[PDB]
Amino acid sequence: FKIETTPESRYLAQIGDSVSLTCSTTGCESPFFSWRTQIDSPLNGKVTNEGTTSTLTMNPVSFGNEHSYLCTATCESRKLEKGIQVEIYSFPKDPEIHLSGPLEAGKPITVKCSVADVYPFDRLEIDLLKGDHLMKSQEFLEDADRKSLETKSLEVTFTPVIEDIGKVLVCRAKLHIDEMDSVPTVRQAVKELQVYISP
Repeated sequence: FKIETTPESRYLAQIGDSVSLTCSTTGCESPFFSWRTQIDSPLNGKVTNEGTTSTLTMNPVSFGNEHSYLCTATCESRKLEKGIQVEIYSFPKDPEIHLSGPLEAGKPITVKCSVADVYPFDRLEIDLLKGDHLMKSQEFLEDADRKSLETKSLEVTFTPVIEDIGKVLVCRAKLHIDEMDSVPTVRQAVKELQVYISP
């Protein structure tokens, strides 16, 4: 009688997505499965028991799924248990680059880069680069008062020059959560620079 879960011990789950946790056994003819969180609150998920497996589906993942979920498998009078820690975040869209007007050599241009629906925002770092050089970087260490999706942004004003033609402006958003590589730390927007001369 052995208990097995997928994932092994942790799932980085994105708010709004449809995610499933599975608990299984080998060596048991008719196991019964039971799920609970460490604080015995609702699961905010649907449990389906079939054969030698139990699936806990969270659809959609919400803030109510940030728990250590525990599966208990009962085989006759024996019980084995294994826990899966569910960690949540939101990073659904690439950054958006807003420009105050066309780039004109010698005239100021204001660039605004925003990333929508982020969580946890206190872990976001926004980089603005021109070519391969960083113009401005913004962190948001101001600790979150609660749990919600937030839109954050970085703004910079610079004066374009003729040699900026062909350079690419890149707005890079990095979310610092322990990585479960399949879920990226980075998202970026690129815009090739067309510079206009003024007659």
